[PDB]
Amino acid sequence: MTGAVCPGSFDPVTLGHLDVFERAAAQFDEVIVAVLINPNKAGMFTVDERIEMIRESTADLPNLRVESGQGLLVDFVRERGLNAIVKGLRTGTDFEYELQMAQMNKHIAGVDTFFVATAPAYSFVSSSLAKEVATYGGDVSALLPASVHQRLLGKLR
Amino acid sequence: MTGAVCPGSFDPVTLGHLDVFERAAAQFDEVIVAVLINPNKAGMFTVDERIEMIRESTADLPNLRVESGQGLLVDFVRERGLNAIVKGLRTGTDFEYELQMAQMNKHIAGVDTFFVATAPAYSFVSSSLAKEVATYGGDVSALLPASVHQRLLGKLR
Amino acid sequence: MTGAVCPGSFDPVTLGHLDVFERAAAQFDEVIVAVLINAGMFTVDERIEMIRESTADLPNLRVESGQGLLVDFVRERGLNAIVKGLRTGTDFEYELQMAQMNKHIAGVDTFFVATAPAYSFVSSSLAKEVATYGGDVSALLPASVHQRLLGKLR
Amino acid sequence: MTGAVCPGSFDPVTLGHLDVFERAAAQFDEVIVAVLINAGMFTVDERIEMIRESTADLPNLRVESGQGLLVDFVRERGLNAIVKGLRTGTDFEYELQMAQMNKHIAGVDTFFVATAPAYSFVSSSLAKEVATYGGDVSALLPASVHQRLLGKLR
Amino acid sequence: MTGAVCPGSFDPVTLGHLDVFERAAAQFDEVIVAVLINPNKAGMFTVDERIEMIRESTADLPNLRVESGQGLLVDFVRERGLNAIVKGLRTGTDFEYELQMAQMNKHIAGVDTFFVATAPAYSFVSSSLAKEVATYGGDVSALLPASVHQRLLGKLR
Amino acid sequence: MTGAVCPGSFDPVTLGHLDVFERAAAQFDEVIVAVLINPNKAGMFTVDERIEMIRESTADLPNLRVESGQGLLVDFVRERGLNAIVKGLRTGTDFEYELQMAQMNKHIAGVDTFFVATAPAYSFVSSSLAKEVATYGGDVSALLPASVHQRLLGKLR
Ligand SMILES: Nc1ncnc2c1ncn2[C@@H]1O[C@H](COP(=O)(O)CP(=O)(O)OP(=O)(O)O)[C@@H](O)[C@H]1O
Ligand SMILES: Nc1ncnc2c1ncn2[C@@H]1O[C@H](COP(=O)(O)CP(=O)(O)OP(=O)(O)O)[C@@H](O)[C@H]1O
Ligand SMILES: Nc1ncnc2c1ncn2[C@@H]1O[C@H](COP(=O)(O)CP(=O)(O)OP(=O)(O)O)[C@@H](O)[C@H]1O
Ligand SMILES: Nc1ncnc2c1ncn2[C@@H]1O[C@H](COP(=O)(O)CP(=O)(O)OP(=O)(O)O)[C@@H](O)[C@H]1O
Ligand SMILES: Nc1ncnc2c1ncn2[C@@H]1O[C@H](COP(=O)(O)CP(=O)(O)OP(=O)(O)O)[C@@H](O)[C@H]1O
Ligand SMILES: Nc1ncnc2c1ncn2[C@@H]1O[C@H](COP(=O)(O)CP(=O)(O)OP(=O)(O)O)[C@@H](O)[C@H]1O
Ligand SMILES: CC(C)(COP(=O)(O)O)[C@@H](O)C(=O)NCCC(=O)NCCS
Ligand SMILES: CC(C)(COP(=O)(O)O)[C@@H](O)C(=O)NCCC(=O)NCCS
Ligand SMILES: CC(C)(COP(=O)(O)O)[C@@H](O)C(=O)NCCC(=O)NCCS
Ligand SMILES: CC(C)(COP(=O)(O)O)[C@@H](O)C(=O)NCCC(=O)NCCS
Ligand SMILES: CC(C)(COP(=O)(O)O)[C@@H](O)C(=O)NCCC(=O)NCCS
Ligand SMILES: CC(C)(COP(=O)(O)O)[C@@H](O)C(=O)NCCC(=O)NCCS
Repeated sequence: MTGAVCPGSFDPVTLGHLDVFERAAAQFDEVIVAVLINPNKAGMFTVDERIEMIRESTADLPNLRVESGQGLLVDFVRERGLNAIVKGLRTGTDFEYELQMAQMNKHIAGVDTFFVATAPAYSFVSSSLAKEVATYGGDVSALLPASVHQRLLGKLR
Repeated sequence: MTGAVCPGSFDPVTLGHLDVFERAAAQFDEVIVAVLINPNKAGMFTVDERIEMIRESTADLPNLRVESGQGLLVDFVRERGLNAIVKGLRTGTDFEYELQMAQMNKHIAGVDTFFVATAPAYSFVSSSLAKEVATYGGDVSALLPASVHQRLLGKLR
Repeated sequence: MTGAVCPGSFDPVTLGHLDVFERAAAQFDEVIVAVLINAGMFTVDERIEMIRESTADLPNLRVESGQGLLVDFVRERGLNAIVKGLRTGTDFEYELQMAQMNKHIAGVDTFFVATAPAYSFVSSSLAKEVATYGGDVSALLPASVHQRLLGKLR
Repeated sequence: MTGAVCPGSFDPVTLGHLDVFERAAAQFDEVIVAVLINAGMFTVDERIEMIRESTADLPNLRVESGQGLLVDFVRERGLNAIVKGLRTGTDFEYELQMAQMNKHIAGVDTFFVATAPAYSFVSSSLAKEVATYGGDVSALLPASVHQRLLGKLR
Repeated sequence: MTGAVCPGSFDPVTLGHLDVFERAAAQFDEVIVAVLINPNKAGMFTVDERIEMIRESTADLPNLRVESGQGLLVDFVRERGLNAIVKGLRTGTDFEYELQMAQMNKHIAGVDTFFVATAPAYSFVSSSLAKEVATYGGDVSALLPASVHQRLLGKLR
Repeated sequence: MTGAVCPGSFDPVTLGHLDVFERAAAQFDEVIVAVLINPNKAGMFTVDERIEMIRESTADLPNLRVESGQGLLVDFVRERGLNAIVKGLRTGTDFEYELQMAQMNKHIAGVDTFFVATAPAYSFVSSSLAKEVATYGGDVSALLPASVHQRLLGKLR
C-alpha cells in the first residue's frame, strides 16, 4: 500500500498546489494533504477554512484526504504508516533549500521526499504573492481554484 | 499497479544510483531501471556489462527489473503502461536543467517526473567523475558497488 | 514615445541603482523612478530628494512616490515596461516570478539589466549596516547621499 | 529613435524566441534579429527565412545574418542595446558574463527578459531532439517552422 | 605568522562547524573562532555557553582559540593583525550571498575570505534547523558534538 | 610550513587569475601554480609559454612558483608535501560544480580546497572569452596582464 504526505500551510491553496496534488494522487495509492499550523503566523484563513478549500478543489481525487497537523512533520507521516513526503518545486533556489530539509527528514526518521517540478503555467504562483496582488485589486482568479477566489473576495472586503 | 522508471546511461552504476533505486523501490510497486543507449556513441561498458552490474547490486530488491532502451524515454515508459520517471538530483543546477526535461516530457506524453535528493554521502559521485579519477589512479572503491569496482579497473588496464 | 519605470525602495539610492537609471535613460525616451512606500531609514521624501540630486544630468528621468500595485503605477502613467537591475542568479529566480505575475495581471513587461561589475556587492541594506558600524561606503554611494548618510548617523 | 538587437542561432526559431521578439518590438522603435552564423540543422538563409515568416505582423522588426563580434554587428547599425530571453538562474549567470564583457569592450548594454511561463521548457535543441525521435512539438514552434521541420526530417 | 578567523553565531556549534575549524587549523598557523554577538537580540545560548561548547570540542586543536566579538567582522580580524576569514559553504545560494559580503569586506578593509565546501555528511546541518528539529523532539545526536547535545535538550526543557 | 596549489590551464593567464594568485600568496607560506596539460585540447599557448607568462605576471610574489603538471591533481599536491588547493570562483554555478570536485579530492586523498570569490572588476573575465573576443578584434588589454597581451597579438597575426 503506497502513499505520501503533501505538507504546507496552503493559505489559500493555489492551482500550483492543486497540480501537485493531482500528480501525487495519480502515482500513490493514497495521498494525505497536511495543513500545517504555525501559532506564530496566523494567516488569512483558519485551518478549517483551508481544509475545506482543499477538499472542494480535490473533489475528483478519491484517494486524497486532507488533515491538519502540528509538530514534527516526520512524526505526522510515520504515525499514518507512511514514509514519503511529496512537494512541488519552482526554482533551483527552492531545490537547494528543500534538499537540506529532505536530507534532515531522511536522517532523523527514514522518511523520504519526492519532488515534482511546477507546471509551466503556475510557475510564478504562490499563496503569498496571490494574496498580495489580490489585496491591491489584482485579478488572480486564473491562478486559484474556483472554491477559493469566492472566499478570498469575502476576506478582503 | 504503481510503478516508475529510473533512467540513465549507468556507465557504470554508482552507489549514488543504487541509493535512488532502493528509495524508488520502497515507494512504488515496481521499478524498472532503463539503461538508455546511444547507438552512435559507445561508452566504457557494453549493455550486457551495464545490466549485469546493476542486477548484481540490486538482488535484494524483489520489485526491481533492469532493461535497456533507446530513443525517447517517454515511449519506453508508456509502452510499459507506466507514467512516472524517478531521478536523483544533486544540485540546484541539476534541478534547473531537469525541470526543462520533465516539463517537456509531461507536455509531449503526460509522463510525470519525481526527483529525489541525493544521499549526502554520495553527493559528489558521478559515473563520469569516478571514471576520470580511476583513469588516473585515484581510489574510488567506496563510491561504487562491488559489482563495478574491479570491472572498471579491468577496463582501464 | 518609449518609456520605462525603475521601481524600488531606494533607502538610500546606491551607485548601483544610479547605474541602472543611467542605462535605462539611455535606451528609453522616458524613465520614471518609482519610490515604493512600504523597514526604513530615510523618509520617502528624502529618498525622492536623494534620487533627484543624483540624477540631475538625466533629462528624460523623473522621480515619483508610489503606493499599491506597481503595475497600476506603471499603467496609470501610460507605460507597460519595468526596468530592474540584477546581481545574481538567485535575484533572477526571485524576480522572474514577480515579472511573470506582473505580465499576467496587467500585461506589464520587465527588462532586467546585469549589475555593473564594480557594484556587484552594493546593496542599500549592506551599505547601511557597514556605515552603522563605521565602515567607509564613500565609493559606493552618490556624493549627495554620502553626506546625508553621515549626518543621518551623527 | 530607440532600438535593440535580438541575437541567436535560432535553429530553428521557437515560440519562445518569437515571444521575445514581440516583447522587444513593443518597447523599442526598431528591432533587428541577428542570426549569428557559427552545430546546425537549418541553413542560415532558411533560419532567416523562418524568422521572417513568423514575424510578418511586426512592422518595426527585421532579420539579418551576422559574423564576428556581436557588439560590432550592433554598433555598425547604430545601436547599443541587446535584448535576450532568460529561462533560468543558470542562464542568467552565464549571460551576465557575456553582458558585462560586451559592455566593457564596446559600451553595448544588454536587457534580459524572463521567459513566458508557457515556454519555460522550450529550446531549439530540445525541440529538435524530441522531433527527431517522433515527438510532437507542434504547440512549441511557429506554424511556419513546424512544416519545414517535418519535411526536414522526412 | 599565518592565520584566519572563523566567524559565526555558533548558537550552538555543530559538527559542520567543527569540520570547518579543523580544516582551517590544518592550513593556517593559527585560527581564531569569532563568536559574533548581536547585543540587541539574544539567542538560545549565552556567550559563555557558546564558547564553552566550542572549546570542549576543539581541545585537540592546539592552534585554535575562541573569542566573542560584535560590530564589523573586519575590525575584529584586523585588530588581531590578521587579514583572512574562513567560512564553510553548503550551496550555490550560500555562495552568491557570501560573495557579496566577501567583496564588501575586501573593499572596506582589505580582508580576504576563503571558503570551504561543507563535508558531505553534514551538508544539511545548520544550527537553526537542528534547534527546530530538536524543539519538536527529533533526534539530532549525530549532528552535534557531545559538548552540545545535552545542553541543547536541557534548554529545550 | 603552510602552502597551497593553484591549478588551471591558464591559456593565457588573466587578471582574474592573477588576483587569486596574489591573494593566495598573501596567506600561505608558499603557493605553487600548476599549469595542467590536456593532450586532447591543445590550446593557444604551449605549456612553457603559459608558465613564462605566469612567472612574468607574478614577478613580485616571491613565495609563488610555477610548474607544469599532469595526472591526478591530488597526487601533484601530495608529492610536494602539501594538502590544499586554492581556486577562484565567479558564480554559484561554478561553486556547485567545484564543490563536487572538492569533495571528491578530499575523499580520495585528504586534500582540501579553499575557494576565493572573484574580484568584482574581473568577474566576467575568462581565458576562453578573452581569446574569443580578441580573435575578432576586441580590446581585452585591460583584462590581461601586460606580459600576455603582447604575446596574444603575435599568436593572432
Ligand atoms: N506554483 C507551485 N508549483 C508547485 N509547487 C508549489 C507551487 N507553489 C507552492 N508550491 C509548493 O507547495 C508548498 C507549500 O506551499 P505553501 O503552503 O503556500 C508555503 P509554506 O510552507 O506554508 O510557507 P513558507 O513560505 O514559509 O515555506 C511550497 O513549499 C512549495 O513546495
Ligand atoms: N550521486 C547521485 N545521487 C543521486 N542521483 C544521481 C547521482 N549521480 C547521478 N544521479 C542520477 O542518475 C542519472 C543518471 O546518471 P548517469 O547515467 O551516470 C549520466 P546521464 O544518464 O547522462 O544523466 P543525464 O543525462 O540526465 O544528466 C543522473 O541524470 C542523475 O539524475
Ligand atoms: N548593485 C546593483 N546593481 C544593479 N541593480 C541593483 C543593485 N542593487 C540593487 N539593484 C536593484 O535595484 C532594486 C532596488 O533595490 P532596493 O530597493 O534599494 C533594496 P531591496 O533588495 O529591493 O529590498 P528588499 O529585498 O527588502 O525588497 C533591487 O531590488 C535590485 O533589483
Ligand atoms: N523559451 C525561451 N524564452 C525566452 N527566451 C529564450 C527561450 N529559449 C531561448 N531563449 C533565448 O533565445 C536565445 C537564443 O537561443 P538559440 O540560439 O536558439 C539556442 P542556444 O541555447 O543559444 O545555443 P547555444 O547554447 O549552443 O549557444 C537563447 O540563448 C536564449 O537567450
Ligand atoms: N554544515 C555546514 N558545513 C560547513 N559550514 C557550515 C555549515 N553550517 C554552517 N556553516 C557555516 O558556519 C557559519 C556560521 O553559522 P551560524 O553561526 O550557525 C549562523 P550565521 O553566523 O548567522 O551565518 P551567516 O549569517 O553568515 O549566514 C555559516 O555562515 C556558514 O558559513
Ligand atoms: N575572473 C576570475 N576570477 C577568479 N577566478 C577565476 C577567474 N577566471 C577563472 N578563474 C579560476 O581560475 C581557474 C582556472 O582557469 P582556467 O585554467 O582558464 C579554466 P580550465 O580549468 O583550464 O578549463 P575549463 O574551462 O574546462 O575548466 C578556473 O577553474 C576558475 O576556478
Ligand atoms: C511546513 C514545512 C513543511 C515548510 O516547508 P515548505 O515551505 O516546503 O512547506 C516545514 O516547516 C515543516 O516540516 N514543519 C513541521 C515541523 C518540522 O518537521 N520541522 C523540521 C523540518 S526538517
Ligand atoms: C536526455 C537523456 C540523456 C536524459 O535521460 P537519462 O539521463 O535518464 O538517460 C536521454 O537519455 C533521455 O531521457 N531520452 C532519450 C532522448 C529523450 O528522451 N529526449 C527528450 C528529453 S525531454
Ligand atoms: C516594491 C517592489 C517593486 C519590490 O521592489 P524592491 O525589490 O526594490 O524592494 C515590489 O514589492 C512591489 O511591486 N510592491 C508594490 C506592490 C506590488 O506590486 N505587488 C505585486 C508584485 S508582483
Ligand atoms: C551568438 C551569441 C550571441 C550566443 O547566442 P546564443 O546564446 O543564442 O547561441 C554569442 O556566441 C556571440 O556573441 N557570438 C558572436 C561572437 C561574439 O560576440 N563573442 C563575444 C561574446 S562576449
Ligand atoms: C552578517 C554576519 C552575520 C555574517 O558573519 P557571521 O555569520 O560569520 O557571523 C555578521 O556577523 C558579520 O560578519 N559582521 C557583523 C556585521 C558585519 O560585519 N557587516 C558587514 C558584512 S560585509
Ligand atoms: C584541471 C582541473 C583542476 C579543472 O578544474 P578547473 O576548471 O577548476 O581548473 C581538473 O580537471 C583536474 O583536477 N585535472 C587533473 C586530473 C584530476 O585530478 N581529475 C580529478 C578531479 S576530482
